[PDB]
Amino acid sequence: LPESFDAREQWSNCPTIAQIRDQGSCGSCWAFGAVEAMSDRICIHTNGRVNVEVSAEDLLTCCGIQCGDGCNGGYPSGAWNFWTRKGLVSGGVYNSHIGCLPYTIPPCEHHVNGARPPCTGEGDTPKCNKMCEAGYSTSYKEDKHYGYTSYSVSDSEKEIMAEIYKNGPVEGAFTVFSDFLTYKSGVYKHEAGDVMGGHAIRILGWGIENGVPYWLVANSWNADWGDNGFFKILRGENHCGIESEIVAGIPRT
Amino acid sequence: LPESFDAREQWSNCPTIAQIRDQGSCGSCWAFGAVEAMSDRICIHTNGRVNVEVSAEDLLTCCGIQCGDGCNGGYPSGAWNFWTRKGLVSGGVYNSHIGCLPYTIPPCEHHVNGARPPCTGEGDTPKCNKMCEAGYSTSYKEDKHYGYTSYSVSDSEKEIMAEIYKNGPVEGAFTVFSDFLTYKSGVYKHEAGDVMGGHAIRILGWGIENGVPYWLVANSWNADWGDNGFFKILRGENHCGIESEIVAGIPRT
Repeated sequence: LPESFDAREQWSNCPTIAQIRDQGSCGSCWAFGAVEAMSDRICIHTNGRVNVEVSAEDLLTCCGIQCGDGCNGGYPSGAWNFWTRKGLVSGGVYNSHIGCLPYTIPPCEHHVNGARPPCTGEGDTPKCNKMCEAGYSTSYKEDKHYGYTSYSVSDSEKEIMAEIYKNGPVEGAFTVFSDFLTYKSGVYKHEAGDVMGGHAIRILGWGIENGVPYWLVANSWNADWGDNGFFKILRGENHCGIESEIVAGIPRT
Repeated sequence: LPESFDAREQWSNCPTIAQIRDQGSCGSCWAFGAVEAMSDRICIHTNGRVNVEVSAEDLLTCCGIQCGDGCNGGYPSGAWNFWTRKGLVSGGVYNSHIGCLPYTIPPCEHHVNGARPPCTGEGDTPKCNKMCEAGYSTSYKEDKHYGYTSYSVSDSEKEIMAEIYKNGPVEGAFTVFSDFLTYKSGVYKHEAGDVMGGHAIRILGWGIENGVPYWLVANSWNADWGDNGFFKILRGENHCGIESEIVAGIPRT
């Protein structure tokens, strides 16, 4: 395995890999890390042939109890199961009008200052509506993309790197302390700060910074939070549980 | 797989299986659900020839960063990793004077009106003394029991059932709402209450009670909580994430 590896470069023909979304005022990181990683892997596994943005909106709103409580939180491995059974329709970002169900919850500022309204944290979960927006070419049922398999990856550094390196970014989760909120650059090691619970992400690579090993991670807090929306978190120490809750899956291709 | 299965009935020569512990005023769920299931599995693996209580004190104090943060919470899969790498010693309950390092934190009342002192928030992780209790036959080192492998079990009802049936109890985890705390009997389905966090537990069976499928689970809040320290929780719909974070492991021979 390589000492450093970036999925964005390994499959540069696959643009979802490089994309930072914004979940909005809805705690649906669980839904975002999955559909981000599923998009990436539908592109990787058809070798470029198929490139969709999988709908964050379909997952979030139509999964139900097996996934969690929507905007209030949920479970990654419930998401990848849903994909495998009921599939996910396409849906681009808010107001993109791309795909069946683009996301209906607007961008907002996530522990940063900018032009977008502050995020407000409390946000209703949209009802499940099994219908593509007006204009879309196909019907909801037709637009479903399916998972062939889902699985957890064991807490093994070398096993996590081999899975990404072979098959694409993963969804993971980690415990979020308050000192993470203000990450700008470099490798995140939790030091000060209290605990704000566990949070799901997409892991898309690894590398070495000043000797400190790290994981290259996409947050779903828009591109103005952190390092253009990405963060590096310390690798090899189960640091804040980052090597504990890896889930992934192979598309029905 | 049978309609129902109890690890206690199946490996009745192994008494740790039926045993309930008390973690005291220390959020070390992660440690208990581990060392309970390893105890069972050492006993099951050896056909009962080896019957020890794996020390919750050793794992809690000596694991370090990879397991999380001691009495403030931690990660199950780091526990089982450490077990395969460093091993874990014998240690009975508080004042048991059984084994190398019994537990040094005393029993207390977890959300129930009994006679032990109420439990005193969370505590402070002890230091790691790599020395057994004065009076113990063997050295710390000579007292280590090693895991051969540790691994995550995927979010699959049938998979999780087959693992328990073939290898014995597993550690799991789930989100806790306020309405859990006053469980007495029957099958717990979350209907109301505030979140409190995900907490680690040991799963040791399943069955059906009045139409509803469940998991037989052991809490580490002593025997005056719940149904003799035990509870049942809805099975088959990833309820409070119960099927999402399953870890386990094989004892070294």
